[PDB]
Amino acid sequence: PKALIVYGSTTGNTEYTAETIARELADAGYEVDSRDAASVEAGGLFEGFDLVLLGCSTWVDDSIELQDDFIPLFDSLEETGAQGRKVACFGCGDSSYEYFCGAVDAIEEKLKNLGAEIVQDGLRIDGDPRAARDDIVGWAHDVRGAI
Ligand SMILES: Cc1cc2nc3c(=O)[nH]c(=O)nc-3n(C[C@H](O)[C@H](O)[C@H](O)COP(=O)(O)O)c2cc1C
Repeated sequence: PKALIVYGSTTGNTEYTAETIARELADAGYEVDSRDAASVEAGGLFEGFDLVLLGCSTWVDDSIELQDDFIPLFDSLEETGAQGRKVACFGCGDSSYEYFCGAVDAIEEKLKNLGAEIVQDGLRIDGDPRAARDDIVGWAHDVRGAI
């Protein structure tokens, strides 16, 4: 199976998380393409992929709390080929904030409105993901199991 991982990361946490999930899928036999949201184009981005994993960090804001590189993709999610696509989301944040990993909720709800199939509840990491390595790996393992 071919998996697409797209992440938006400012300080590297969600990017480390994306790389960790990418290895777990690769060791399990998937063909994985991992991309920074700052370099992709929304149009047909999901075409040909069996599984798509989207991730991003949350930044307190009055209009949109998604990490900046991910906003253009998020605003054009309806052109990516999300209907009937198997997808799962993940993101890093901090539980000291009211909207803890609120970007994950935002992305899940819009993929659900576009007809995607959410295969697992989202991975929400509090603090340094290097300390949650077990949780990332375990989540990646359960996502493969739902495909
Ligand atoms: C100024 C600022 C605002 C933040 N706002 C939130 C927030 O609204 N919700 C949340 O869960 N985390 C928030 N965080 C925590 C960051 O999302 C967290 O540091 C995350 O690991 C950053 O991930 P990244 O390196 O992949 O961009 C905020 C951090 C900073 C510095």
